[PDB]
Amino acid sequence: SRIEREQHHLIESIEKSTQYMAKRRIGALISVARDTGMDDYIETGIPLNAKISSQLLINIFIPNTPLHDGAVIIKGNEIASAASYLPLSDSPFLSKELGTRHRAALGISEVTDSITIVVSEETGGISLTKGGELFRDVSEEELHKILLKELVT
Ligand code: NA
Ligand code: NA
Repeated sequence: SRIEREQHHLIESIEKSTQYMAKRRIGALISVARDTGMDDYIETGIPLNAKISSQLLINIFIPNTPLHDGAVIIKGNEIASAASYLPLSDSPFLSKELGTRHRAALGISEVTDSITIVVSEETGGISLTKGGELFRDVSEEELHKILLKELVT
């Protein structure tokens, strides 16, 4: 069916783009909206309303480019916005070796049911946040299984 194919394409697009960016240590921050509206953070970014593709995600996060400075927010079947703000967690439990992208991913995860993916520009490690929890430096298998569980409904 249609939504099936879209959600699997979304997963593939996330997996391909973060693999590309992780090998090159390109920082990335991708938040996927679910039941909780994120329109109030979409409004802070540059509106794209674009089809989802691994290629567009990669191009967005290229450093020192107009769209890279913040978060991509995916809503339904579109890349809604780029360079968006996400709220920074105040948690002192988040390791000090992790940067602003991780703290923003943790922050949005505390106030929405979104699923947020981080690529670290320091390590290339991929992490995910959900419900105020951080899954740090996930494997490709782990990333795949989590995206399947959380994004295919
Ligand atoms: Na800690
Ligand atoms: Na954890």
